[PDB]
Amino acid sequence: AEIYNKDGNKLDLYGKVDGLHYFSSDSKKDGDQTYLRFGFKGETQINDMLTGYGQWEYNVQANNTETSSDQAWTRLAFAGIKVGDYGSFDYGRNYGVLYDVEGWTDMLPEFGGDSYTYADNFMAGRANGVATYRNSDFFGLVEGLNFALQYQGKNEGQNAQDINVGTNNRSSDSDVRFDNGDGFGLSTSYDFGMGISAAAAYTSSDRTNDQMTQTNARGDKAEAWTAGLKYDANDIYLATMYSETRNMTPYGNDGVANKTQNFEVTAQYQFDFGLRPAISYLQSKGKDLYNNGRYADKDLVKYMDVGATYYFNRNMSTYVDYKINLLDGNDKFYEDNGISTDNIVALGLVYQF
Amino acid sequence: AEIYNKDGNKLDLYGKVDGLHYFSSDSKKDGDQTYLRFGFKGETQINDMLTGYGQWEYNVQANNTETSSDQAWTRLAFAGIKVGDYGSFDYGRNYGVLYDVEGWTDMLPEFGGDSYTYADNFMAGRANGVATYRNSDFFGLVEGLNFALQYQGKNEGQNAQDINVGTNNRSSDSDVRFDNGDGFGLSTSYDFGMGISAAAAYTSSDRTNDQMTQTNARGDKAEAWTAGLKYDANDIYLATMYSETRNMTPYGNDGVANKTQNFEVTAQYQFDFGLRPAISYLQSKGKDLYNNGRYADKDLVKYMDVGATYYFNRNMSTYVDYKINLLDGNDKFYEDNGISTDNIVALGLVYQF
Amino acid sequence: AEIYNKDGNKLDLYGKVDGLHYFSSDSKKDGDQTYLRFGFKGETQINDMLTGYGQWEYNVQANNTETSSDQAWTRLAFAGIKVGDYGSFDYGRNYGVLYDVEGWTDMLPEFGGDSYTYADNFMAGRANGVATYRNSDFFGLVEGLNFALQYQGKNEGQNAQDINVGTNNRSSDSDVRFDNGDGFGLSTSYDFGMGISAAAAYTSSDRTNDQMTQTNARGDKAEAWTAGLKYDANDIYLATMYSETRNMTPYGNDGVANKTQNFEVTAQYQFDFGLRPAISYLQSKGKDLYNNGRYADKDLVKYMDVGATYYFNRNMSTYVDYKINLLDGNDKFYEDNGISTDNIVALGLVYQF
Repeated sequence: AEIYNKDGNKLDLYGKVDGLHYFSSDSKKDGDQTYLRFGFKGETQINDMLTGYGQWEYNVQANNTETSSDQAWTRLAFAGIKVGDYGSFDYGRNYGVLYDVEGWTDMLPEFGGDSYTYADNFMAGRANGVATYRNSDFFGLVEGLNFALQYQGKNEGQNAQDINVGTNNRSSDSDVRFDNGDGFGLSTSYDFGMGISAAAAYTSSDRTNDQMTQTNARGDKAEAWTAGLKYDANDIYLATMYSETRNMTPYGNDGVANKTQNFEVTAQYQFDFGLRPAISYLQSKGKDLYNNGRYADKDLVKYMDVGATYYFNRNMSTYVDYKINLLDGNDKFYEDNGISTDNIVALGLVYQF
Repeated sequence: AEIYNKDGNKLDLYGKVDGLHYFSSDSKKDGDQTYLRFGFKGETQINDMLTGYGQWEYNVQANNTETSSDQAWTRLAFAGIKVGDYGSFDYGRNYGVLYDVEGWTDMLPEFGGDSYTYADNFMAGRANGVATYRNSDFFGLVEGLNFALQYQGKNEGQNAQDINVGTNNRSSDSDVRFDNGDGFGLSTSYDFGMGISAAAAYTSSDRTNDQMTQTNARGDKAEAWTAGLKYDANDIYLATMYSETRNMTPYGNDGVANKTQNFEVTAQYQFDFGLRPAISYLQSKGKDLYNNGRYADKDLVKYMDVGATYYFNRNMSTYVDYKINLLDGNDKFYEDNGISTDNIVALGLVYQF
Repeated sequence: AEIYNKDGNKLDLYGKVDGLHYFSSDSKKDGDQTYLRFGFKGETQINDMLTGYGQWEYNVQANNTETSSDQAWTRLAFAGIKVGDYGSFDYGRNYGVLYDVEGWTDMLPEFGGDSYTYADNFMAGRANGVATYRNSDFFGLVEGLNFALQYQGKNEGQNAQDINVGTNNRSSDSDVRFDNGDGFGLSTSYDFGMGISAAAAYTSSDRTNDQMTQTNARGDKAEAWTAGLKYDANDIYLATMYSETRNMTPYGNDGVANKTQNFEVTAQYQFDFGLRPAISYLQSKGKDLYNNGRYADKDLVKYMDVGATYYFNRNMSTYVDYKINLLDGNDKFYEDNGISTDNIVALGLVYQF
């Protein structure tokens, strides 16, 4: 929504209101889930080949009481500059380069995008303090090939004992799993012109001393790689992705997997009158999980999804999503770690601007 | 304040800033009370008989320090469809239908509207997970008759060690009084054309397992009913309302009343040059309150209010409100529950958009 | 950024997104420091000599995880009237008159403004519940002489013991150091026309009963005064200020200074091509610090800064700020009171609107 355009500067507001209800036997997911997003995007024309921009995206939950706490948080906040064809650079809270692939399959009515991607988890998704350089023609060598170089500085929690550990942006009571040391990321994507497109991403970062000592994943670095393909043409949206992670992905209340194998696939069709059904599959196979002095292999995430979204227009929509969780509810591992096994049904009515 | 109207979407930002001070010997309310509201109203034209809309209202306190917590919370957040004459349906955090009457007498400069209305109190006021269907002229057959059908799903907090209690949207350390089970609400109003209007509304809801056991109110449902009349014409506003509530409305630090009888009346005139006096009286008589193993009938809220508002224009106003509290300060009952005994004088200067 | 101007009502949205990083050996400062500001400025024309205005400024941190608490708070929120040329009166959360001087030297790239200025510290900076009368001609006596009269109501924390102590707007565990009683403020400024301007301010405030009893600053009133001069012409910006405070300025984890001597200077040049280096010095000499049952004189704040801001245009800028800290590193006073001694280097890229 363009609301300002004077003196070579543009400011657009954007957000949504999601009237959302969950039907699920898991009493931690069942119930009202109404939330909203508010934010702005502005961009200023410095000169004919230079532009500056900043972006804010805020999440505000509306399903708890006005006395409830911590119902609002920021998803994105970054500033950046784009030098025409030479590329762009941004810094702040932005998406991890790994998400350059995961976005292709993070396109379900309500659920999805969570086989291995978590917020504040190295560069798996949205991260604090990422410097991201991107370019749309790979240094002019290949038109249509996107490239990304990304670097994320340390976000380490302090210790009440010695005051020389950590960074400002992690409280002492931080969950150690969502901390990280410094790290870089690489990603690139291509559209072949036939509606078939490919992308891949690679990141590698150090893990904080406290992660090496207090988590049940052993090792000094967190690494990830992903590739994906999508077919987006003739009213069809097909997107699949495979990924692997080492000493990075969390699971349960207090677990890190030394290794994961992850797969997602989403198959969708777009009817001309507004209905968009979608069939999807998501899996995360944990590996070498250190439980009680011994290793074991368990599915951390595994569910099939069927659902549809109906678009009245670009500004209003409603949808249903059915998450059929295939994790074994009779495997005590899940309850023990607090990983839910139950199903969810989502009902959503969404205004956008 | 309409800021967007392009390609079939309309978006208005709205809110106010209230520079507000309270003068009172009750030390938990005396002092600065400055707050502001920010939010939006969005409406999109799907086609000639269909409209989508979304609404956000934010409450942001600005009367405490930049270090304080929980100074901001969401008042309203819903998405909806209006199908011409067939009516409207929306879901999310919206007003309860009991407020179809209470809004008539909650028309004071600053105070008011608090005989039986509490936020997050089933559908007494604003509630989570309420679906509200409204029809504004009975399908175009009868002018001036609005009716509303409303449904509110269960809002209950967990149990510390039982995984069978609660909702996603209520934590265990929530006050159980502002919890609720499923329930429906009905409301209707009619304006006979002479500036007098009559309305009544009725709600009945289940009470949660925790509500029946941890509070001082017994019963398996929480229900309330109310009727009111308003005369709104020729710079005169008289509105009174009567209500009854059973096993729902809270009082004091940790109390819910088995029965309340509540009445409010407001007499206001609007002068041509901008002065709007307000004569109002508000009372809620509690019944069968369980204090220490014995029943009691005591006044929960009882005061007379006088005040005036001066409107500079549609965007600026200032006011003084005098709440003269009629509850007996020497009755040890009140301080025991933390129920106010003191008078309040409010002076506020309000910028609006 | 003007987004509304209809029927004598204007609404401007304003704020910035700062991609900010600090490099510092202090683990309470090192890391990502990315934040954003959001707010509006509204003005309506009541009539030919009357204007209403409201303003909100919000700070939102985006440097901690979506799980973090208290990443957002209000810096400013006030409503007011301007009687044309006769001056202005506004109330709410606004700046203390002392900052009418401090703002001149609080103009460094990143750092600065912290010799003695802290938020919610009587009228040193932003405060709750300030009523401010302003005049652009000193009651008609002297054209060009700005005058300010300001009154701040009691901001006193409640007591769990006596429930008639304190104000509504100070929470259970509130720090009494940032509390305050009643107090008045006076301020004035003049532009001599050759680029030299002078300003001075004086405030005196009562302190709360608990402030006299629970803090290491002895006395029953908190007082401060400041004067400063600036040269702002010929691409040179020179500003200095000297200030003194009594029983008001805080320091460290649990400290109040019985007296402070404060000096700031910032020297800046603005090149025509957009670079603006700035060299500055800031000191606050603490005096009569009752730290361990004994009085002491310590530098509370003392550092030099060198840095530059580069302005792409009115909407985008990037900068570097190098703060060289002069405090005595081998002094147990600092660690014992928790005042950091280390340097910080900041790198920032800023979008503004």
